[PDB]
Amino acid sequence: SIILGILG
Repeated sequence: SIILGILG
């Protein structure tokens, strides 16, 4: 995830 910075 681009928003989270983790898990893609």
